Amino acid sequence: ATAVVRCRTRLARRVVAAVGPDGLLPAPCESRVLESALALALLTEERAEADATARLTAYLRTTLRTAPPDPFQCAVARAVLGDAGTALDAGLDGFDHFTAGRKRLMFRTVLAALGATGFPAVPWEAYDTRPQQSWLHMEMKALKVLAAHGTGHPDVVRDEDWRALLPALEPGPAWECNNLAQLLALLALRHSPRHRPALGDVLKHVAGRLRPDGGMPFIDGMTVFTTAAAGLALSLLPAPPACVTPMADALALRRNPDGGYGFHSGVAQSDVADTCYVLEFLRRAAPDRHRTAVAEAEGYLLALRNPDGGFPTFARGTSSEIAMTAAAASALAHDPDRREEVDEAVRYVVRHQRPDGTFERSWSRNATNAVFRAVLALTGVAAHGEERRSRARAAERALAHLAATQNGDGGWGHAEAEPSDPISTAYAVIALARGPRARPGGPLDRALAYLVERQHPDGGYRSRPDQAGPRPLLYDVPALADVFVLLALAHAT
Ligand SMILES: CC(C)=CCC/C(C)=C/CC/C(C)=C/COP(=O)(O)OP(=O)(O)O
Ligand SMILES: [Mg+2]
Ligand SMILES: [Mg+2]
Repeated sequence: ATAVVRCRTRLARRVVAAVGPDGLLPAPCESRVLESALALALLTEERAEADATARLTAYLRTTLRTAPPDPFQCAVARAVLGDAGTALDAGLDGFDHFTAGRKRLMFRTVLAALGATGFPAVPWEAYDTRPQQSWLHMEMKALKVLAAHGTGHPDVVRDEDWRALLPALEPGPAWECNNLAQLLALLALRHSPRHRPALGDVLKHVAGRLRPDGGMPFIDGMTVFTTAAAGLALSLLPAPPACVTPMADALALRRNPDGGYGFHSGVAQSDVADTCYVLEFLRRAAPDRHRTAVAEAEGYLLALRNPDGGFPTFARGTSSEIAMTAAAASALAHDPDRREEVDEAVRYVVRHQRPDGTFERSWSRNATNAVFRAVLALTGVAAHGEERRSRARAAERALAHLAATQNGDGGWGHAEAEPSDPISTAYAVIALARGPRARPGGPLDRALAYLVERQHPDGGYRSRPDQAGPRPLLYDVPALADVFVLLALAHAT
C-alpha cells in the first residue's frame, strides 16, 4: 500500500501491543521540575529522606543544564537549590486564558513560599475559589496558608482552611493522583502542630514516588485518557483489533458515579475531555455491550452544559471552553434527540472563532488542538442550508490557518514560528482530513509525509508534549504521542 498506510500499520501494531491484558494502555507521567522542586523543599525542611533529597537535587541540576523547562519552573528550581518577577512575566508571557489572574496569584505565591520573592499584597479572599476540580480547592487553600504563615499572620488561617488539606495526609498515592496538590498541601500542613502526627508517614510515601531519573511526576499517570484515545484511534482503522473490547470494558468499569470519567484510575473528579473520548470510543466499539455506560456519559455531559451553549471542563458555572464545547458536540451528536444541544454547542464554537481562524489554547498549548476539535464538530454534525454554510466557512478559515502556518518540513509546532512536533502535526492532520482530498504537494499530503518521516525504528513517535496543567505548564505523558499520531493516520486514511 502507500507509505502512510504502512506507517499506520506499524504504529497500530505497536499501540495494540502496548495495551495490557487488563485492557489499559499504561501512561506514566515523566518527572517535572516544579513537583521535584516542591518535593525537595518539603523533604529538606522536614530533614527527611536524605537519599531521596540527594536524587531530587541531582535530577534538578541535570534537567536545568540539559533540558530546562519554562522560566517559571526554572525560577522555582533555582529558589530551592539556592529575577523571579521576570520569570513570572516570561512564564505567563501573554498567557491569554480566563484563569490568567488566578495563575499569577498561584505562581507568585509558590515562588514567595520558596523565598524567591515577596508574597502578593492581596486580600486573603483573593485565594477563595468557587468549587471546581476537587484538587484545585486544595491548592488554593494551601497557598493561602503558606502566604498567611509566610507574611507572619498565622492567626489568619481558619479551621475551614486546614480542613481542605486533610486528603494530603492520607497514606498511599496522592489524592486524585495529583502530586502537585499534595506537595503544596503538605508544605502548608507542616506549619500546623495539630496536623504534624500524620506528616511522617506521608513523607515516606512521597519519597517513594521518585522516578528512575530522580524526579517527581506531576500526576501518577493518565491511563484513562490515553486508553480511551487509543481505543478511538483503533476503532477508526479498517479492521479494528480484538483488543478494543477489553479496552472498552476497562474504561466502563472505571466510570464515576456521575457517569463521567477521570484522567487516571482512582480519579474521582470527572471531566469533559476524558468523558468525550470514552464516549466516542464506546459508541464505536461497544455501543450495545456498554449501552448503559454510554447513556450515563451523555447524561454526565448534559448536566454540565452551561447556559451559553458551551461546556466547561469540570463544573457547570465555570467558563465554557471552546475545545470542550466542540468535543461534547461531537460526542453528543450520535443521538438525534440531542440535536438541540449539539447545534447550540456548534454555534458557540463558531461565535468564538478568532479573526485569524484560530480558537484558543487551554489544556493543549498548541493551536492545532482546538482547531481539530472545532473542525470535527463543524464538519461531523450534519447541517444544511444557512447553517451548513456558516459552519463550512468557519471550518475553512480554521483549515486556512493551518495551511498558512505550516512549516517547511510539513509539520506544525506549538505556535506559528515554533519547530514542528508530531503531536501538534497530528492534530492538524485530523482537521485537514476534513478538508479537500489530499493532492500531491498539498498541505495534508505534506503533513502526512512529515509524520511518515518522523516514525522511529521501533514504530513509535517521540514528541515534545502538548498537555498543560496547571495551565500553561507543560507535563509529559510520552504514551500520548503514538496515540494521537495513530488517531491522525486513522482519520486521514
Ligand atoms: C485529561 C485532559 C488532558 C483534560 C484537561 C483536564 C485534565 C483532567 C488534565 C489532566 C492533567 C491534570 C490532572 C491537571 C490538572 O490541571 P489543573 O487543575 O492544574 O489546571 P488549571 O490550574 O489550569 O485549572
Ligand atoms: Mg491547579
Ligand atoms: Mg494541579
